Amino acid sequence: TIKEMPQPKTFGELKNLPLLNTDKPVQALMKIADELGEIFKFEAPGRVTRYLSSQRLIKEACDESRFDKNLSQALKFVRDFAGDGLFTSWTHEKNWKKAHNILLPSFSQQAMKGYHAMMVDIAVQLVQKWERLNADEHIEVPEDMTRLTLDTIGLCGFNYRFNSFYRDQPHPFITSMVRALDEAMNKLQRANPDDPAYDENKRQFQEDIKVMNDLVDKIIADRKASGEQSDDLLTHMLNGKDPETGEPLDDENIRYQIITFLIAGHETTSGLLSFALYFLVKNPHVLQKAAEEAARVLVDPVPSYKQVKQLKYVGMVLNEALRLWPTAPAFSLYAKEDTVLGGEYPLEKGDELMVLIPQLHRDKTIWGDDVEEFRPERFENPSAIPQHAFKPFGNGQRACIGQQFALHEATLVLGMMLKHFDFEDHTNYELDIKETLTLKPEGFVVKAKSKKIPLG
Ligand SMILES: CC(C)C1=CC2=CC[C@@H]3[C@](C)(CCC[C@@]3(C)C(=O)N[C@@H](Cc3c[nH]c4ccccc34)C(=O)O)[C@H]2CC1
Repeated sequence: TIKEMPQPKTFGELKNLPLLNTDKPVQALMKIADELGEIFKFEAPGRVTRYLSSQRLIKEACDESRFDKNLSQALKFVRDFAGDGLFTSWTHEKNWKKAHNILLPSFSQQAMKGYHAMMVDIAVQLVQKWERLNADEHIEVPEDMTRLTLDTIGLCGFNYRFNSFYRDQPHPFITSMVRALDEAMNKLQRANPDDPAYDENKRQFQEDIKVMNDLVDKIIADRKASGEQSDDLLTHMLNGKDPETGEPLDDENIRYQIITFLIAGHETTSGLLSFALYFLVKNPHVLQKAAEEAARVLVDPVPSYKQVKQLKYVGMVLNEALRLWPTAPAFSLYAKEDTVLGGEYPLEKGDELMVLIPQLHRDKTIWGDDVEEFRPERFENPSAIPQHAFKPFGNGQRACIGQQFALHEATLVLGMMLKHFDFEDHTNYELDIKETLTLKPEGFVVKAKSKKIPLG
């Protein structure tokens, strides 16, 4: 039967729009999903979307013959500085497929062998920072994980050192990037954006864009000027030719790719490490098991690529953190033709869906009753997981190109953290999830006690 879709509470002419007038929209949408179930309609003046939460329906939304990636309003606002890089381009734009074909070999599991040593450089700085803490100082976890992740993508991506472990104030590029991202997010719940009240925002936006463009174009120019070949994405993009068109990326697009990778390598990836460490300190038996793996595998002063691959349980820890709090929590699709979703909901060509990943990852039909428990063991036998049940990296040809990079970095860093330190949840931290572009455990702090194992 053709079933009428649930809808959350309305506000007259504003429809559902005020429900997202909140600093925690994803968590609000999760509560609505708990009340309304696997799908609900969300209307606002001039737009309708449908939010999906069940594996049953998301497995169909993940059919690329029926649905393609949509640019959400969030992605549209980011496109003002991320342009037609991979993240903010439509599948049908020529620059999408070109960049996809050129960049895929730079992001493969195999290509991680090449980035491994630069990743180690940044992880060693993190370990050394923590070794150098005085007794009863503490660690600001998201803050340090972001220093690591941002620096790792800068170094591996374009041989640039943000030197984040040398600073309290972020590098000028970062300042502008974070403020552009914040601005892009603010625009989502901003009525009358054309109001002259927001004159100053617009001017600040344009300054931040200029900062970002100037530094990246200059890095681009300098590399071409020097002609040096490096272990980095910038080299692969200057050299690469798309097999299909035979064309290279132009300098403007390369800039957008760089800005894109820096956005991703910032709080999106550091979020994974932060949530992983949160769950470990709140689950001491899991921490112990992971620590025993790190001690057994990481037998050398500095981890090898092969050793990181051996950290199976650490990999499961990361997957279980991705299950509960995926740091890129939603993505958008549109129907390529008229179609019926789940045998019950007719859609017209162009109709949009949002996949609410955290809610997908709580589907009791897939995971069982214990959905709120942190149990990395759920990931021991990945073949048993039904199709499209676990989607922290999105879907299909438009899935995260950075997934292997993010997981290698995370596994290496968490491995080393677990080898070098015992951790204390010294404040009995109460989880508070701050929502920006991404999700993070705000104010999460720990004490680390060195196990006194050398890096030399
Ligand atoms: C850039 C990438 C990393 C992101 C992707 C996102 C996708 C869905 C977003 C997001 C989680 C931010 C919170 C709003 C939400 C859930 C959304 O549904 N937004 C819809 C619905 C919506 C909210 N406000 C709007 C204003 C106009 C039009 C649509 C909307 C949208 O963006 O389209 C957001 C985080 C940032």
